[PDB]
Amino acid sequence: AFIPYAGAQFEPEEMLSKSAEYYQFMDHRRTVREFSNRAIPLEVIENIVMTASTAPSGAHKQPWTFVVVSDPQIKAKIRQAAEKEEFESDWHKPFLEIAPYLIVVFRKAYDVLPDGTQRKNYYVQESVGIACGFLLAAIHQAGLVALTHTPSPMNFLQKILQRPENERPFLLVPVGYPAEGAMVPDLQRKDKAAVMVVYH
Amino acid sequence: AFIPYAGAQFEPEEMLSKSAEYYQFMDHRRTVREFSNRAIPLEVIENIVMTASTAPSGAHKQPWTFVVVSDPQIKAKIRQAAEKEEFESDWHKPFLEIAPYLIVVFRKAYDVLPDGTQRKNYYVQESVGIACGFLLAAIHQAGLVALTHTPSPMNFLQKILQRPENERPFLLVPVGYPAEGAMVPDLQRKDKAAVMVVYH
Ligand SMILES: Cc1cc2nc3c(=O)[nH]c(=O)nc-3n(C[C@H](O)[C@H](O)[C@H](O)COP(=O)(O)O)c2cc1C
Ligand SMILES: Cc1cc2nc3c(=O)[nH]c(=O)nc-3n(C[C@H](O)[C@H](O)[C@H](O)COP(=O)(O)O)c2cc1C
Ligand SMILES: Oc1ccccc1I
Ligand SMILES: Oc1ccccc1I
Repeated sequence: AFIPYAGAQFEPEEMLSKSAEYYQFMDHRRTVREFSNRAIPLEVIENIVMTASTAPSGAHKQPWTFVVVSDPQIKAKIRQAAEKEEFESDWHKPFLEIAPYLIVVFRKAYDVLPDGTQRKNYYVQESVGIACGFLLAAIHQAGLVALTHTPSPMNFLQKILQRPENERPFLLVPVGYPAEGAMVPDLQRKDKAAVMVVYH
Repeated sequence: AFIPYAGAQFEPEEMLSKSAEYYQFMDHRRTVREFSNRAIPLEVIENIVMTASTAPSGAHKQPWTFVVVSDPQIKAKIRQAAEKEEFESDWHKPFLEIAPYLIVVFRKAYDVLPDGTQRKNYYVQESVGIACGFLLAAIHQAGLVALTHTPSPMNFLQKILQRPENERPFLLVPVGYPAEGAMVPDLQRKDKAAVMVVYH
């Protein structure tokens, strides 16, 4: 069954101002590595996660699980293992505990029917990446900051968060208010000519 | 060098209302497959693409190229090849020509220094996926619709858009106004319990 698209549309003059304003808003987003431990309602994080989940996906499978962690002992154990692994191979990661939430994104390679059998999901890495994009935009929209982080150590995260075999950690995202006078590196984003090619 | 983070922050009551409102906005987004050929200023698409490019990336490499195509003969040739390939293995794809723009996202596996040598990029599939997420959010923000589409035929796209070896097509995104009375399938997104797990 099909239903008519319910979408607001605008004149070109309004799309110009909205697209320009949104670009400027998003350009202020920076990865932050120093957090305040100021409390945030769980309802804010739920809104953000379910926004990420509105992302398109291959064959509408939504092949993702978002694990939200605010429990301080699980955060401490994840920090310990993260630090240990990065040492062996800065490796100081207090943000894994100071941030009030960790969002751990898992990808689902297949689904398991209630009858044991498996069904492949489609374009999973792309789909889940897109959803992480929506996650980060929603975080920014809410007035929070985040640290996009490698999902490591991968096996430890899978075990302590008790996720099944059809899933694997994809990204790790501390979220919170920034620390007062948090600093970021003075980076410059690529200009239009270095990222964009236009045919006519 | 480092510089202080310049970010607006809000009280919990305001983050609640903003995160809730943004969720509702984003939940209206739907993949649309029937476009109007109403004209859109190139400046809108540029704003959208450069918004996508504000995405975080592994080691700040921004390992992506956005190819914007409005040229009707290139669009016709891409349509022809897309349709041909999907036939052999609906396969009617008029959107590839009716949409005023196609954005073709390429991922960069490595960079090529001006001196011939190569340097690996890091977490490319994740980084580019995130950027595609920002792309789609910016499209929605502007009041447009899009069709997130497999990058196929992969080789044809690489050739007709003349991209170098360190790059590969990642996603194909028609963008425009929706057709009047465009229809979407009557799908339901997963509920919180099917996508989200909370520890304390
Ligand atoms: C897939 C991915 C993985 C990342 N992993 C880490 C990480 O492990 N540690 C870290 O400090 N930053 C990590 N980052 C953040 C980048 O270093 C950061 O995005 C980049 O320096 C650009 O800064 P910006 O996001 O403020 O523009 C990651 C980013 C992405 C997209
Ligand atoms: C990685 C990816 C690839 C997709 N490829 C196609 C495609 O090739 N053809 C198509 O008609 N839709 C494609 N889609 C769109 C999905 O079918 C659509 O997102 C899904 O049915 C959910 O609909 P919604 O985005 O309106 O929520 C793709 C989506 C993603 C994320
Ligand atoms: O999501 C999709 C819809 C139609 C054909 C392929 C995919 I993946
Ligand atoms: O982007 C990064 C920053 C620090 C360490 C690894 C990555 I990938």
